[PDB]
Amino acid sequence: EILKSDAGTVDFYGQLRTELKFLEDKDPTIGSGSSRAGVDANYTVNDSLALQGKVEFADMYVRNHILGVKTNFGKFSFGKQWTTSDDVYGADYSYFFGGTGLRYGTLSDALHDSQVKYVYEADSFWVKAGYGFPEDNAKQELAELYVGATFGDLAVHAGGGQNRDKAFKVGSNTVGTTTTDIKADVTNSYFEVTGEYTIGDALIGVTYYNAELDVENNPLVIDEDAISVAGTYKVADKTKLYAGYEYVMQEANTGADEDGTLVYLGVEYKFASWARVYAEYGYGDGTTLGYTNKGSDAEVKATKVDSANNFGIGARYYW
Repeated sequence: EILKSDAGTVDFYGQLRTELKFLEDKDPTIGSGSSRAGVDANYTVNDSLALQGKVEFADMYVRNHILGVKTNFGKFSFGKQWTTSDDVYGADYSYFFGGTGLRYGTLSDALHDSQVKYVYEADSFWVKAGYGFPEDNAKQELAELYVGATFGDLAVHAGGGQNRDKAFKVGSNTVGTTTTDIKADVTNSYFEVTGEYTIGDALIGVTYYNAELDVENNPLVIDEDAISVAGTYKVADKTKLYAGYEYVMQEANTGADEDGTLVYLGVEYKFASWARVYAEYGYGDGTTLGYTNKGSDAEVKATKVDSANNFGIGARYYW
């Protein structure tokens, strides 16, 4: 982390991972993928009024590009960032496969680029919010607002946001010999409520998430209604169990009724505060319109699947 300081520290940090996923009916895959490293700064001036320059890397691309102003009340950060709703997330405690209950990232990779984010804290009660300038307009229209609080053991948060790409690629279709693509103007209209109950060794999360997508010049409705339950039991001091049950159902305005279930189950040994393994088993079934697993950053395309088993092992090295 820290390097030179006086009124402002200069973080340098990162996480070497190595992840082995074993999705159904494919080869085992490996990789340092999701590994990252970056450098953050800080510098106070008057009162409570300071900055931070966080910049991340991960084939060295750029996951964050923050140029942020701590203020006399809140904080305002401008640059490439995770969506606010990805920071807030919900009840996925999984390292590999969960996150299907959470319907903000149906379009936007959880990762808009010309974004600006307002965080204000005080108390337990926090208020986070985010806006995206669609510079070009090919970039999505994005706006998010989120509240939260905590009352002893119960840590509650609600919020939502809307998300619209002008030309969201879906996929192809072939007219025998003429491959047209399917690229439409579509809008993710999401709202969520979550609770997290912390009781000694235990944790229990439930997250309610509603979403809706629809196209400009088109008669079309899809009502994502979602739920997640999950929790962590701390079975040793170093070890930790986790599992979770996610369920989303999708009502078409044109009759069609589909859904899909995910059960994860796994474990996380924490050797030290820079080492940890984690082994995970996802069972699934049914449709998703695509999601993002925050933990592994494993950003999954819209898809329909069978009763299938998937395993995940991987370790990390922090600095």
